[PDB]
Amino acid sequence: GSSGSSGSHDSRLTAGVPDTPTRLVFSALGPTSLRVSWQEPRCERPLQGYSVEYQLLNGGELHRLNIPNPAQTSVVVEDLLPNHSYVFRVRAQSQEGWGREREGVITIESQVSGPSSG
Repeated sequence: GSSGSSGSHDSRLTAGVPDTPTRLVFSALGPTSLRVSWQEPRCERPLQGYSVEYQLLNGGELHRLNIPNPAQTSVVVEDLLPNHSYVFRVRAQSQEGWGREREGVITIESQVSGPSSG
């Protein structure tokens, strides 16, 4: 219909940003090793990379991991503490900016051989 509007100049706002990614996948290669994998979220613009921030659930040191590859949807986290929870918050970045991030905490469990058939 008719044209013409009035108001702030909010149009270039971050819209092509990557939507919150899906749950994460932990491998736990070991007591001091792990592997977080996410799912390429929706984004009108091509992603430039990813960010995997992890830190003691309770509250300790926060380590930010940058991904120079927008295709690599998986990273191996090592140098962790045994029997300690870590909040792994994965985030995505696109030509626009940083979108949402998925929360995923893991509990290092050593000396566990699953169930026992009998």
